[PDB]
Amino acid sequence: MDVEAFYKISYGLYIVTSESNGRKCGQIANTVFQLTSKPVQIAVCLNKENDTHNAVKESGAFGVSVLELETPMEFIGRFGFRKSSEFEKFDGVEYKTGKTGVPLVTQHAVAVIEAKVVKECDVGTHTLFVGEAVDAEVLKDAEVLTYADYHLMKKGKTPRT
Amino acid sequence: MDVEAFYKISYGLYIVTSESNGRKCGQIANTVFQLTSKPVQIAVCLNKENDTHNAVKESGAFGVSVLELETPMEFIGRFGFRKSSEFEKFDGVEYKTGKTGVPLVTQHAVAVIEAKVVKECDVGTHTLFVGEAVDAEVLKDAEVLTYADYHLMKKGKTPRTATVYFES
Ligand SMILES: Cc1cc2nc3c(=O)[nH]c(=O)nc-3n(C[C@H](O)[C@H](O)[C@H](O)COP(=O)(O)O)c2cc1C
Repeated sequence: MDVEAFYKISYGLYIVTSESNGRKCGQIANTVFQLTSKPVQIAVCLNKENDTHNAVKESGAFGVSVLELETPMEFIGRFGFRKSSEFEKFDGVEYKTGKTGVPLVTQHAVAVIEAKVVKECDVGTHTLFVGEAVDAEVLKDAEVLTYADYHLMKKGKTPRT
Repeated sequence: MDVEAFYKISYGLYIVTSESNGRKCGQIANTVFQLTSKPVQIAVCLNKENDTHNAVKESGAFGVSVLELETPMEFIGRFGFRKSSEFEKFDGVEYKTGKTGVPLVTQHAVAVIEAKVVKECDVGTHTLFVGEAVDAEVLKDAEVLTYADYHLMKKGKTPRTATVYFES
């Protein structure tokens, strides 16, 4: 089995957020997808070790920010390479509070979606959360950042507009 | 709630295959994603009304072909008919059969993955099947076809490659 074959699967890049006990949590995720349209349900697959996973488990709600093509690498690192309980990820970033109570990061977001958890599917090291969308808004006309794009960024390339 | 926000979510384009009662099945899908790495698990979300959904439900296995950027629209069309025979779908298509029994379509595929179902997540109109990967191979050096690409091309527009440029 060649692990490189899995590298061929396509994804977007997002910030997944939640709040529990007054503590805001957010993390980068590429595993975010719509599952159904009746009603609209979105899935996010979060590692059980993550602070954001536990906030979603406790609060039953999550937000999703779809990152723009020009999102800086330091902004992705702010959310994707440290824990929410150990570094104040939201201090210094623009965001608002959704109807569900989750923080919705608007900085560098082409769109934001908030959902309430209607099902949890335990897949071992991660929990796949199924959320029914409660609100969604398009914020910018910008191109979205794909996971493949981010990998070109890792290799040093930079988007040009 | 603006529906356009959901169109900002990114997907690939794939053929999901299975076999039931000695009959090969396959459908185009955009909702295929890796869930975990230890062990490697892949999820595919299929509509309950599709024959492939029922084949996966009965057999407990599925295959995924990751389509290349230049896949002919006619080829994608073969696997998108809610009504067609097993012959109409696979006649003249290059494929092989894995140990799990599913047909792995290699034609126009950058890679193929074979998985055994280890969990089913019922989400109403669809079922999300969680499969443990049992084999996987890269078949071509080609670029992959994304769902957004397919949409632009289908209409007639120019693929993303026309506006997004990466310089060092
Ligand atoms: C490009 C990228 C993609 C990631 N994708 C996922 C993902 O889909 N699911 C996940 O649980 N973690 C993913 N991570 C890891 C989390 O962002 C990371 O572990 C983060 O530190 C968790 O923060 P938290 O503990 O505050 O929730 C990704 C990280 C990066 C940089």
